[PDB]
Amino acid sequence: ALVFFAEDAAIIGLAV
Amino acid sequence: ALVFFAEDAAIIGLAV
Amino acid sequence: ALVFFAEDAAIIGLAV
Amino acid sequence: ALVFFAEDAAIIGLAV
Amino acid sequence: ALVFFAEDAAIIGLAV
Amino acid sequence: ALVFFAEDAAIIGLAV
Amino acid sequence: ALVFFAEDAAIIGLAV
Amino acid sequence: ALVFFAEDAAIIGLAV
Amino acid sequence: ALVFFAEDAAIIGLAV
Amino acid sequence: ALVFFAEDAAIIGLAV
Amino acid sequence: ALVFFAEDAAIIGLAV
Amino acid sequence: ALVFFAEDAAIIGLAV
Repeated sequence: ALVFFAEDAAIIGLAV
Repeated sequence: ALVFFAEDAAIIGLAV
Repeated sequence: ALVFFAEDAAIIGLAV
Repeated sequence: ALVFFAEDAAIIGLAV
Repeated sequence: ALVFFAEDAAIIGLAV
Repeated sequence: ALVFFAEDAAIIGLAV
Repeated sequence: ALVFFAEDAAIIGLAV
Repeated sequence: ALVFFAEDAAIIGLAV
Repeated sequence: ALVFFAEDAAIIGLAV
Repeated sequence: ALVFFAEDAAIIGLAV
Repeated sequence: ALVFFAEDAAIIGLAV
Repeated sequence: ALVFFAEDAAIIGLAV
């Protein structure tokens, strides 16, 4: 899987 | 904008 | 306290 | 949006 | 000085 | 190129 | 609280 | 799961 | 060894 | 190559 | 020792 | 200047 970040502001890590 | 982290514990990134 | 990350995927920091 | 890095070497963050 | 990030998107570190 | 992480768990950086 | 870094050089995290 | 790093030196992320 | 952070606030890395 | 950061303040990653 | 990253692409931490 | 980390274990950032 790839890992990086996502912003909604809050920013979290995301694993896909 | 500035970016850094916020703690509530959970810690997230924050963009202001 | 220790600080590191937790995955549920979303990944956040955690402080214990 | 997704956040990660870009290399040109200089490396910066990028938000898409 | 404080250190954190700045977004213009490109994201860099900033020292103030 | 883009830079981010890959998980196999071991997690490394990856440059594409 | 906010979290980011402080430089004196040594650089540490700081929680405010 | 928890995420943090492991050193053998090479240092990688580890997910447990 | 494991690597992660410790908070006393100042935050440093720690290797165990 | 080695990777780390460079400060000019703006801070970027650098790959050598 | 110094700590930073090394790229071969895979990127890992390195301690010297 | 270059920025990276130093380990003594405690790990801090260092700016040279």
